[PDB]
Order: sequence, then C-alpha cells, then structure tokens
Amino acid sequence: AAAMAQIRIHEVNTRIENEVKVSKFLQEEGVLYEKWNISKLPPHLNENYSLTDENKAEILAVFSKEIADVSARRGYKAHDVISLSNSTPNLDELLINFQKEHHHTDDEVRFIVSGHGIFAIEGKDGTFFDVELEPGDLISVPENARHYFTLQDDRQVVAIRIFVTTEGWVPIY
Repeated sequence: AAAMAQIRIHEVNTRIENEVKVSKFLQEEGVLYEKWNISKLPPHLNENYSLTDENKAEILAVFSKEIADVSARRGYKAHDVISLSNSTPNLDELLINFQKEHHHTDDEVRFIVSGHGIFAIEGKDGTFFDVELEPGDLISVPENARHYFTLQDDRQVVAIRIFVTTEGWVPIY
C-alpha cells in the first residue's frame, strides 16, 4: 500500500492504486508510464518553480539518458521545461486551453519534475480515467487519445515536455 501514479476511473468512481495494477492498466489503454529517479534530483531544484535557464538545462542534464531512451523509443526530437504555479501571471489562461477535451496527432509525453498533475484520458472501452501524477512519473498520451489535463489541489506543476514533432502539442478539439 504505497501508491505512485494512481488512477480514478470516471463513471464508476473507482480507484486503482496498487502500482502493478496501475501500470498494467495503463498498458491496456496504450499509455506508457515510467518512474524515473526523482531522487537523482538536487535539492535546490526540488519544488523550485522560480526556474531559471541554468536550472532548466540542469533538470535536463540530470535526466538526459531517460530522455534519450524515451526519445529513441518513440523517435522524438526536442524537449524543454515548464513550471506552472501561482506566480505565473497567466496560469488560468494557459490551463484553460488544455482542460478542454482534445487530442494530438502525436504522443504527448511529459515527466513530472515537481508538483502534481492529472491527465483525464479517454479509455479504449470508451470511459475516461484520471491519471494522477506525482514527481518522477513519466507519461505518454498516445496520438488520437482524447484527453484533458488539470493541476491537482496544489495548483503547481513542473514538467519536461518532450516532443515527437514541433506541431504535436497543438490541441485538436
């Protein structure tokens, strides 16, 4: 009963928390889930949303190999880092775009560096489920999966946006 990356299935309000049951579940639905060594992260970068460019390029350096592997697996090109939190003067106005149910023509892959997030993703059967993400969680939302995204009750995330193509973060509503 230690939980990482829990699922809340929507219409039947059910939670899968045991971590083998979750990774298997996400496997059935076409979604990659990996856990990386978030403990390979320095303390200064632990929960730092006032991120500078020397910071972002180090977060990237720490996880270069994991990125490499995931980029190789899905044949992706680039990566960056974004921090969302109160004290982003435009949080609401950004988030609103991706809370609207959408899909992309590429996988959307994200690794949670600090804070939390939730991807609500349309299952194969037809039912949505929430994928509640903590620091250390890597997630790929497959191309054409219908989803939306949301911050948790903490209202702050820092993620590594990894990219198949430039044109694939674009929401198709």
